Amino acid sequence: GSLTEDGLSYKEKFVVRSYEVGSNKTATVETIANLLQEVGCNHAQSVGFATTTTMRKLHLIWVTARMHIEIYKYPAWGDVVEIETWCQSEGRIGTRRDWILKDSVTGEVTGRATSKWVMMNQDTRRLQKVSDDVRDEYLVFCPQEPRLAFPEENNRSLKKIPKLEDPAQYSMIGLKPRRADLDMNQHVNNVTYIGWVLESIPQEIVDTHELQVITLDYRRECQQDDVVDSLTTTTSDSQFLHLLRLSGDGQEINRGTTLWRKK
Amino acid sequence: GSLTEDGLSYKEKFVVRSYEVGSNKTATVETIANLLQEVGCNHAQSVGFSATTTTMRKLHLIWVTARMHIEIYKYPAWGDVVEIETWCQSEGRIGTRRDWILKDSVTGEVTGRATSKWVMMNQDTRRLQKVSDDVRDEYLVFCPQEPRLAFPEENNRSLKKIPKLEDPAQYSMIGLKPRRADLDMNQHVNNVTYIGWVLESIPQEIVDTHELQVITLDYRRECQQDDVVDSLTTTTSNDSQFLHLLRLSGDGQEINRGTTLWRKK
Ligand SMILES: O=C(Nc1ccccc1)Nc1cccnc1
Ligand SMILES: O=C(Nc1ccccc1)Nc1cccnc1
Repeated sequence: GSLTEDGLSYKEKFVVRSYEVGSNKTATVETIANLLQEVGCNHAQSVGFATTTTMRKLHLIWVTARMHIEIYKYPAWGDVVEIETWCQSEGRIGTRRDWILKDSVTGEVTGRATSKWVMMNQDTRRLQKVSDDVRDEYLVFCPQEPRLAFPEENNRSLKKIPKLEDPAQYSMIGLKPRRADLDMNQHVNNVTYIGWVLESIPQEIVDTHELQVITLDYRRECQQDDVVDSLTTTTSDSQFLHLLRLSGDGQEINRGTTLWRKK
Repeated sequence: GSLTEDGLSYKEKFVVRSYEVGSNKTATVETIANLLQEVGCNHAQSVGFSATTTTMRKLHLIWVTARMHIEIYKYPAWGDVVEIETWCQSEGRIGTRRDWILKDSVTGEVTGRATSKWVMMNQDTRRLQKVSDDVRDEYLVFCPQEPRLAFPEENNRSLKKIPKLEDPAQYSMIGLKPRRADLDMNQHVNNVTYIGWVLESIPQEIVDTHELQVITLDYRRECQQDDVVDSLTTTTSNDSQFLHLLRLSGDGQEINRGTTLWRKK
């Protein structure tokens, strides 16, 4: 990987692996999400970072509040996928990380993603506004003019998500993370939540349709010893409403929507 | 990746990813196992497989793992480049063996090694069988003729019998189920997922104070995507050794058995 000529974005090529593909011999949305997370970490490494000289002195961390991914063509096993990522301040609210996925051979855009990040004290777990020091050190690595992966005014990534009303049409109960689901800080990987949302989608849908759009809100983090229940109801192409909650008290951890197109 | 000058082995370099590392900022044994499986697939692709031969496809025969043995000396850190070399070898009518050598791309030193035993099986009836002459000749043109062993030692750890864990287990992890990310392109549970399930019942205090050095895993039965697994562990022993057992949550049907050797950090 490498930063572009202007230093305001980062590019990396990936060869799709045999264990990264699904039943259609193409990469899964979780493999795609892992790659967006990989190019995001390599972009932060190349510019001297989530950890900053001001966030580290205050014990502040960036936490995902929302993820939106739109895939037009999933790369096949052995294909090369080029990803371009960049950051942007959004005033005091937080930061946004956007991605463009391209087919390395044709140059065609095959996907796009956007994510919203909020500040939080790592010890207290309390949300915060972005102060003037972290904002100043971020604007040196970000384009000053707005650069949006989803430019459309009032697009799908900015739409509110309702709460699934019981009873759910479909469900997957007793979902638990294992060590491969944790990251280097022993926290559940944000990609694992995507897979848990999708566990309650019927296999008949997965076999006849392809995932086109997914929007995921992150409300609470699941601890390594927590148990999750994934719920799904058809709202309609096929559209679904999703809800992740703790198996016991019913505490909400995530909510989302998925759009699927017939193969 | 590319086949070596002689065409009897395959080499591929891998940059270790941020999501592939554990609490020690180094690659997990499951990430390592996924990479051995990746270079194994790219070796089969480069020599003309789809990893079945023409005779195997005509008879509905597939290769199934019977045993996996991995020994790691140094786990590659996040961002490091790891070079892996793999090769196959016939073992008469018993089956085939795939061996690997892991090296640090910068220094050239060997940081790990692995060996695996594969048996022939009819994909439809699930019945195991001996390797026929025609199959043996088809892959011998891609294998070294002189023996080349990743674990050369006459009495080595990869050829030792594994006993069955006697109840009650010292530690346990119950209700382990595969999700879609645990299945492969044929909708079968990925053989690496079994390694993670074995390790789920190892205490977290062992994982935090020790490092996994050796793991031997026998594969007895395949877990279906709708099956539920129970992982069991008992300490058999500075180093720590464990006995492992994977079985179906209900009837107790055995799917895997193994051993792990851990050394103090
Ligand atoms: O992109 C990230 N997470 C993610 C991506 C896709 C889906 C779910 C989660 N993480 C990240 C970390 C450090 C810097 N930039 C990004
Ligand atoms: O070696 C393989 N699997 C594996 C590796 C390490 C641990 C567990 C499983 N797969 C494979 C498939 C086709 C050709 N060569 C190798």
